[PDB]
Amino acid sequence: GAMANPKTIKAAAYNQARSTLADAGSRTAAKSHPIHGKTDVPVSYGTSLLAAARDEFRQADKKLPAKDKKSDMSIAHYNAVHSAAKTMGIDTW
Repeated sequence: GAMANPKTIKAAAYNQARSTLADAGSRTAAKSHPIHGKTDVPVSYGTSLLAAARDEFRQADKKLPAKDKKSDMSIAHYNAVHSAAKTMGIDTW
């Protein structure tokens, strides 16, 4: 379903979400840290990491045209940000 986020998100999704981005680099995550020894965090927490990379990737493919990018990011970057969202179970960040 769309237009709705999960009440919470497994910590594993956070570390796994940021990890995937690490392949290309983390702008916000670089200053922030993952989640450990925690039962579970709210979607609001995961969305921060998802949106952080989403906007960041947008700058990476800034040299490329809008047609050569999905929405506002390179198809290559979109796969990274999307891969994390899948683990976080969010679709409205």
